[PDB]
Amino acid sequence: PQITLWKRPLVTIRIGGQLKEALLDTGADDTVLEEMNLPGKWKPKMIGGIGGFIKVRQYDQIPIEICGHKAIGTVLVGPTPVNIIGRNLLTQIGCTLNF
Amino acid sequence: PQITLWKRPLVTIRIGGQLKEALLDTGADDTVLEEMNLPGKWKPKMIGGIGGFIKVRQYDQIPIEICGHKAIGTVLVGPTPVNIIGRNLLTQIGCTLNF
Ligand SMILES: CCC(CC)CN(C[C@@H](O)[C@H](Cc1ccccc1)NC(=O)O[C@H]1CO[C@H]2OCC[C@H]21)S(=O)(=O)c1ccc(N)cc1
Repeated sequence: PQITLWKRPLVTIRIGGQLKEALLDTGADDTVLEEMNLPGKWKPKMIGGIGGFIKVRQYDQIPIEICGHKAIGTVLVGPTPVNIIGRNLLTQIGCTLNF
Repeated sequence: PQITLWKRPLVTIRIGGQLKEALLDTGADDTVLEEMNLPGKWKPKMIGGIGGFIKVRQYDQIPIEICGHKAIGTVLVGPTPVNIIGRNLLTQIGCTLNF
């Protein structure tokens, strides 16, 4: 599909039994999801943006479905105000910028 | 162009005769540039990112050429970690997401 940018590029994602709305975010290196108690091993990380840093948990090889497209990879989890699909998964679903 | 996302979508912009590198950021509502001088009136504003809120200077109707495409719109100047082109100007240059 083609998503214009007149509004925030929010799409439906699924991670296990949770459907969520998330931004398709070319400015994010890695996917960051709102706090959720995912199973499995993780490592602490701090990620930085406007306003400073937040602490997140890095989970690897997590399957996520994004608008019906399958992805699997690193998912950061922490107190972000918005769910963010970053470049690590945008490439897996075939997403490009075009102008 | 078509821009894939295996690397950061950094592009050269021209603003006030100056060449800068900026990140095409679909998860940003607004265009935010690192500290720089711009002419004319500005308004104090605050904006929030992943790590909290910052103070910025809001300049309206500023021309920026983004990868050869002309925009004229609002530019916020302040302590962003990197220069970002947000949706306010991505829409003007006809940028969409495609997958
Ligand atoms: C270092 C480059 C940017 C910050 C500049 C990185 N951000 C993604 C960005 O798209 C963010 C994503 C974002 C969206 C909404 C809330 C927080 C973050 N947007 C953002 O800060 O936009 C601000 C400018 O316009 C405004 O509209 C949205 C917030 C304002 S981020 O959220 O801080 C971020 C950093 C690291 C990872 N892995 C994932 C995300």
